[PDB]
Amino acid sequence: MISAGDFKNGVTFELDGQIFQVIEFQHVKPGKGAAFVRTKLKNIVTGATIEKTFNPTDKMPKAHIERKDMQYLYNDGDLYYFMDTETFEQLPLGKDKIGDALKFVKENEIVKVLSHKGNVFGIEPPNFVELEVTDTEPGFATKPAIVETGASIKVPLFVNKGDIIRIDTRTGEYMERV
Amino acid sequence: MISAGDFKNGVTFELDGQIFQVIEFQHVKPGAAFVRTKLKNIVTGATIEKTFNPTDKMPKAHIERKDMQYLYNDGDLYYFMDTETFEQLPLGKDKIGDALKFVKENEIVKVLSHKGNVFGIEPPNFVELEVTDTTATGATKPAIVETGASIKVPLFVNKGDIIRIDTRTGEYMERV
Repeated sequence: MISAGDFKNGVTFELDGQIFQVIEFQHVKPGKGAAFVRTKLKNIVTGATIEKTFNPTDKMPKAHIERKDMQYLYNDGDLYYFMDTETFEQLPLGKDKIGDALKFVKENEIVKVLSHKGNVFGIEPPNFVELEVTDTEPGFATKPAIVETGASIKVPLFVNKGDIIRIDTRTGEYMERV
Repeated sequence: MISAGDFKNGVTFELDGQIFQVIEFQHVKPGAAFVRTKLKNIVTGATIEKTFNPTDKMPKAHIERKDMQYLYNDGDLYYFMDTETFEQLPLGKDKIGDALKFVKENEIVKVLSHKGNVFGIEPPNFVELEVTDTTATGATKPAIVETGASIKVPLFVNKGDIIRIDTRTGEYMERV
């Protein structure tokens, strides 16, 4: 069971004999009257996109998803390549299924590839990663930095080039050094 | 020094007063072993084929990178300045590409050269630019910054706000 008030981009649930994925949403708390969660959903089975509005307290059943560990290889433009670690078959996935999920994930890291009825719709990276800062203005309040994957991130002023930092892949945020 | 037998894609070396990047290669053993290459001339942009003895050694390339101030664009030329000597350098659009997309006048960039020929510009990784011009389920709106570049911003961002931008991705990071 999951509430509309606890939605995150990418979560999946059962509705109208259907499995949907949250593409985007606004949780609105108006000054007068009731709160509501206004959503854009992807039908996982048919691939259709719909808009729906929920009461934040509405609960729905979490979908039954298969999560397979696969080796993330590399990204070349709009496609991301993964390898099955038992059959060694490779699988390309398009940007639409990836989003920003691999921004902070190094080449060759194990990620979970999510499927419903053999139908692959997205991925789940590790919750946390540790990456080296490869460029930032030296310092001793935040500043921008580049990390080893090439991605940018805000860090405290005392994190400098050469330092290893822990990052939350869900938010894209700095946690701490080391 | 790099040995031709160790060439792989993306290696860069000096040869005949040029700098080359390896874009294709084959190592061959028949008589005499050879390496077939396709090389991109980093300065001129020409792509050539060359064959080497795997024993051949060449200097690894190092591009010269010089901080200069970007001044202004007068039609087809872009003027840059040495911040210590005040000497200026006019460059054509051919050399600039999209490098100045997020670079406002008087900002410092890196000018890339080899043995005197300038072939490119690198902007800073991050810039601060003013917003000059600016939904049911999403949380961004289109905006234009002072350089003319388009960028998606949060709904609270207004004309006149200064925003931090990743120049590689063209993405908004935060206000200020």
